[PDB]
Amino acid sequence: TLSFITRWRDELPATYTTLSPTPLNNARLIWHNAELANTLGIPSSLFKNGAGVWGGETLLPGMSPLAQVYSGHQFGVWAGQLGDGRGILLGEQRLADGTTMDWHLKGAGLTPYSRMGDGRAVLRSTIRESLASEAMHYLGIPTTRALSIVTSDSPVYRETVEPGAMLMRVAPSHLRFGHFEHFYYRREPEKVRQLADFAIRHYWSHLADEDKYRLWFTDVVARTASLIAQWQTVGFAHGVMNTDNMSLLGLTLDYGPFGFLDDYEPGFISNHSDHQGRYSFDNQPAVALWNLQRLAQTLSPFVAVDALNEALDSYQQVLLTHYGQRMRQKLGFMTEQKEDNALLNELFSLMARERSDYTRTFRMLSLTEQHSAASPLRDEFIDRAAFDDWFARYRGRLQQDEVSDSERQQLMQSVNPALVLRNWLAQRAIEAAEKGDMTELHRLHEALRNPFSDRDDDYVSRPPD
Ligand SMILES: [Mg+2]
Repeated sequence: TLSFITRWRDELPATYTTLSPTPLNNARLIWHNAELANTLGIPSSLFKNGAGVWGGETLLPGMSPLAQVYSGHQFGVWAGQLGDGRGILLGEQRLADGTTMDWHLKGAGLTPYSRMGDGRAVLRSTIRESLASEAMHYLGIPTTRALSIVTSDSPVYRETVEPGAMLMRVAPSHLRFGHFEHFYYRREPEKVRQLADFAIRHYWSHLADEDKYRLWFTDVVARTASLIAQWQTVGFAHGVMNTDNMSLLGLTLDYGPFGFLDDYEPGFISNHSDHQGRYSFDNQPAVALWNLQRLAQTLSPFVAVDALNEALDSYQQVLLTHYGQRMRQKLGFMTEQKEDNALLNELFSLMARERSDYTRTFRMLSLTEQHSAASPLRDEFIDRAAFDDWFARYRGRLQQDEVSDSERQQLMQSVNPALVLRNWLAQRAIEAAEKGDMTELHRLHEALRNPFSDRDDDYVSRPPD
């Protein structure tokens, strides 16, 4: 029932190494994405009889596993050759609708690109990635998806000793900006052009059959700008916005030291190793443009310097358009005024002063009735005078929309999540998981499928501090 093709292997030779996964000791499934497997046509047969393909212990017919090579700038510095060091592309699944999905197995063992590591993933990494990628998907933000998590008795040495794990990642492509950078700086511009032709052929098929490259790169800019805009509106900090972590398709790619904002803190740094705050939450719009600028440099051998700078200059416009329009929904501004950003900056500066909870503030603000000063937010601000002064002037704008309380409260409640993957919720699932209890991991996953539905439990509370 499952059909795999070898498109990367046969159409981009010398961009990978063929190899097989190396299993772990007594690997067992601890979670799988039943909804996603149904989307992909995977029989529940495959999730029973042992770890199977999800443990790197079997290959399905058509799979030809390989580890891709790439490079990239890490923290603004050319890090040289990187590549698939902790994962293996098992193959590319062809779906009945004609589309293709990568099956990338994190922690499948050593590769030529494993660098100083061991090629292994640990249980906490796999669970945090599965929780965050799924949370992002149900928030509507493009992302890789998690299909399965396998744990084992193989110990891996990091800060502690951790159980080796493996996660099956699904995405339409794992093309990164660093794929292009890798062959540019090796002075192989024809392999840069082959990557572009490959990417347009299979993922921008409507173009490329006369200015195909300008149109394509312009859309890559738009899709990255649109992605960063969505990160900002929900309060997601990636943590490692290196050029090898930037998806060419515009997906949230690689989940490591990420963090959804608990306290509103514009300069929040989620990566403990990000000493200079390069990937701080407020720096993400600027860092993405810099990453797009690295990518355009690799395309210069075959796309005019004129068109590249034009597509690069559209980044600010596409970002602010997407950001402004979504922030307007989060604020309930059913119409548009030149004004609306000043109210938002007011609210943002008060929140940063009080360290208010980002998600809860916007969720409570969605209970707003334009003609009443009453609000559950009055108890959440120490400076109640400041909030009351912002609220009636803010409600002053709402009354200019000429729209029902019922109509505005419905729109806001469909864009302001009641629920985000907070760090402590993941840690609680992790701790239970490490002791053999997966009921918390399954429960949190279930909640993150309905993030716009209000709850009575601690999944919507502020962290315990
Ligand atoms: Mg990475």
